[PDB]
Amino acid sequence: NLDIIGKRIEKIKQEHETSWHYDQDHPYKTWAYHGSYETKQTASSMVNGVVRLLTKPWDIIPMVTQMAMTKEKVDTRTQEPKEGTKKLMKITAEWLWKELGKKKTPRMCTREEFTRKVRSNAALGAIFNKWKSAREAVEDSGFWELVDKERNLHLEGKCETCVYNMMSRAIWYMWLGARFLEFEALGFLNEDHWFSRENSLSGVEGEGLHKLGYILRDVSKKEGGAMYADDTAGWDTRITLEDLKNEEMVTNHMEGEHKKLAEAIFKLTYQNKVVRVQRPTTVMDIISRRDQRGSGQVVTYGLNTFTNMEAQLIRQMEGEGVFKSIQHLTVTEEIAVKNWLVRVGRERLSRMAISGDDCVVKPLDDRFASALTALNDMGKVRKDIQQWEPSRGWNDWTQVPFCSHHFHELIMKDGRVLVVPCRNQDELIGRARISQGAGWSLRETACLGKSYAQMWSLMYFHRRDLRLAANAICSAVPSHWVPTSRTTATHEWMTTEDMLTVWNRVWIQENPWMEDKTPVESWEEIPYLGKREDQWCGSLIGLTSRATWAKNIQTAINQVRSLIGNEEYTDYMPSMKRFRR
Ligand SMILES: CCC(=O)NCc1nnc2n1CCCC2
Ligand SMILES: [Zn+2]
Ligand SMILES: [Zn+2]
Repeated sequence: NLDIIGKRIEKIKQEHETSWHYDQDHPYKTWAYHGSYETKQTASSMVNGVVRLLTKPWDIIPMVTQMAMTKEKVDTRTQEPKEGTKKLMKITAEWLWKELGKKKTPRMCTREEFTRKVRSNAALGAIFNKWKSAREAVEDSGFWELVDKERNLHLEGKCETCVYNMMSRAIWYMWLGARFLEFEALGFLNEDHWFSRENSLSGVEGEGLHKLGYILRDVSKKEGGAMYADDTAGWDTRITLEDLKNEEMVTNHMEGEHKKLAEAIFKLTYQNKVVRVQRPTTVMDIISRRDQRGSGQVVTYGLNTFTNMEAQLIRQMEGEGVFKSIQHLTVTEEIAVKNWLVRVGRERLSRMAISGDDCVVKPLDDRFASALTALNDMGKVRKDIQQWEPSRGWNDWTQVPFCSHHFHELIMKDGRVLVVPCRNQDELIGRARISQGAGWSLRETACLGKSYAQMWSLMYFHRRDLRLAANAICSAVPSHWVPTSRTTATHEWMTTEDMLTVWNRVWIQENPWMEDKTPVESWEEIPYLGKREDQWCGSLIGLTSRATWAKNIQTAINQVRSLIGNEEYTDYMPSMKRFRR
């Protein structure tokens, strides 16, 4: 307790000595409260005018328009798992780190790699003070002396400045220094692709939205039961102290400085936390707790993937009868569990697609559906179903939800097969109409519209309305202006290369599921969903509003071109049959 967190609390207390007071009307029950102090401040979603002016029919669709308008799960407790459950988790975690470590070497990430990340806008979840932005702190030796002070404090097993700032979500921003030390010790999990499909068998890290459907269809080819895709209620809030201890076992594979720097991240920042939260009653509360997930988002993704892979192997073990009860594992069940892992563990990992808290599992048979005792006792309670009601599985891989999508099998006029990503079109148009942050020039807004358009041309070309709207936006933005994002899966649409050339590289040349590498010569060779299927997935094809928009699209394009000014533009609309004379 206070021996590990006191120094951080001590230090904050003294910076606000004028305002320190143990408030008695504090709303916390499961967080340890320490004190309050005086502050006064808060970032709403802004509309992208370029995308909205080129999507006029959606101006009267509430599911689109409402998306641009506008903490009692975080303050709850998880119970300690039973002895049998704790044993299953420890054995599985030990085995899984070894498998992930067979073809990989843990190593520290560098000031250089960090500096390079900050000098190309990656969402590192830092705060604004002594320097303005991340870019300036990184180009100043004073910062690195603060980093050095904390670094030597961590080697000594102590912490002074690694404090979270809070803001079914919750983001835990830290100062750039604490983010660096996290990246130095644990960045290797992401930087060296520990959760690639080649390395982890269940994982999809780095795979890309154009691969995920082919991956689900490959899982579907295994003999076994339904495909299960159960969502956890508030995954980050159900991470137990036993989970954080199994995750820390990655340090058993390290040596030297690295092993000590990693052990300190887990001990001092993950298994003990100090957090500052804004309460309108506007004060700042300094609260602490031992469990739950609260790391950088990239480390969070890898450890969520690890603990989810572990949890789902155990649910598979329960379905297969490898153990009888979570109350207690007998000596001979331990050897049975170890022996299952060695004998079939790698086959069972290949039956899964796991993206952090998101999973799809094709178990050996449907006993999995009612195998709930370990899952519930680990705290991974399913969303939108009663605790002991059996899971409903999916009979067709094309119906399974994964990473906010479903996937269609689409047959090209020439016989070849595309497996394409899809989701309700209102969600796609509603997201592309939104920007985050202040000070957007018209050029920067246009280049963000262009990024959405090129993503649509690469991933959603099969949706009639999105191929047309993508062509219109790319026609309305100057041809040489470079697509941008402020927050940055593989992003092959982020390029000034011709989108037909990129489509050929992604869907034909580099597609390991496409045997015939004959390039496509025009967009007209690239198919759409059935018209009825496109309507089912939210198309406006068939509406009078949509017909007028498609017919008059050159008028909309010219409206945006007149706003941007006398720049060099390309007409991409004749790449479509209906605008081709
Ligand atoms: C009508 C929309 C367009 O193509 N761009 C607007 C625009 N702004 N100055 C000029 N133009 C076009 C060419 C003449 C000079
Ligand atoms: Zn620290
Ligand atoms: Zn669809």
